[PDB]
Amino acid sequence: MKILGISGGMRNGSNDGMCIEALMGAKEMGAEVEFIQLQNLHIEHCTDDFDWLLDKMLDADGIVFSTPIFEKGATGLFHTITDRFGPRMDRGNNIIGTKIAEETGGTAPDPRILKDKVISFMSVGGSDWVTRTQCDAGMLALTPMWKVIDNEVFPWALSILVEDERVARAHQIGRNIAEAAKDIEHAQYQGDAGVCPHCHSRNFHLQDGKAICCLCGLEGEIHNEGGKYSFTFPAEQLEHAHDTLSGKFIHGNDIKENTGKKIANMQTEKYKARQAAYRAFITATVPE
Ligand SMILES: Cc1cc2nc3c(=O)[nH]c(=O)nc-3n(C[C@H](O)[C@H](O)[C@H](O)COP(=O)(O)O)c2cc1C
Ligand SMILES: O=c1cc(-c2ccccc2)oc2cc(O)cc(O)c12
Repeated sequence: MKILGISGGMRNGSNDGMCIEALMGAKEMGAEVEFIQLQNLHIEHCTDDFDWLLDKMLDADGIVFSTPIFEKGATGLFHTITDRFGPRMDRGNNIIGTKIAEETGGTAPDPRILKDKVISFMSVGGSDWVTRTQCDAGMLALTPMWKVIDNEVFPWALSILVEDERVARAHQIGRNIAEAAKDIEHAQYQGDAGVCPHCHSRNFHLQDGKAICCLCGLEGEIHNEGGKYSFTFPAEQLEHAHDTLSGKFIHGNDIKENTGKKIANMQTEKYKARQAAYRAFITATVPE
């Protein structure tokens, strides 16, 4: 089993160390290990080394991703890798495209793209402003529905590489990812139960009569039993969650529908006159 470790920190920083630590836990379990340090990569924003990177990820059996915490979440670069995962890694779309190619004499997309895969995350911060990073990390897995084994947060971690019990946890995380990689079918989540009984998220967006899991999308209700919170939802919802084939198919179906309505609207005069007025009213300023 090949475990790929990826770090988004400074070269030779803590995130590198925690990720190599995990890689060592994986080798202890017999895995072959590799390491990518994202500062060596050129990756543009979602409007160039990205493909190479995705290639490396597709060939791994499990991945361990260690990211710094910036403004409570992952770095902008992690969000950019999440952005660029859409067009390439959505499991619903790649299932559709493989079916359609097979049945229309088209060429078979990358088999690899549809292989099951396990992934674990570590978020390393310098304080306790860390309340959005785990959800950030979950999003990356959600597009391709990789199985999250561990999704750990490390606050007050500027000097983490001399905190032995925490470097130990990182080692344990690499043990787990390698073990999960040995049997991806029967591998099971090893992290914190959280509140969402499905996502395991603790991030909810709250409006009157509707609490929504910020990760899996389930709409239900949050309950406070003497300061302990908990999340219920109608079973029917499970059809719609964003990390299920059912939920993705619907989601895409809605995209194709609304993208049709748009293309048509773009030919109306309402659309064309309004756009023409915008072009006339102002011009975008740019640097010299
Ligand atoms: C621009 C910026 C924003 C940051 N925001 C947070 C934050 O919101 N919460 C937190 O714990 N740490 C934050 N940090 C601290 C970084 O996570 C820390 O420098 C990083 O984990 C170091 O890892 P490395 O050694 O691999 O670079 C921030 C750091 C920078 C540079
Ligand atoms: O080492 C840090 C530097 C900065 C930081 C970022 C931009 C400008 C000046 C300092 O912010 C932090 C925020 C945190 O919650 C935890 C940290 O360890 C840091």
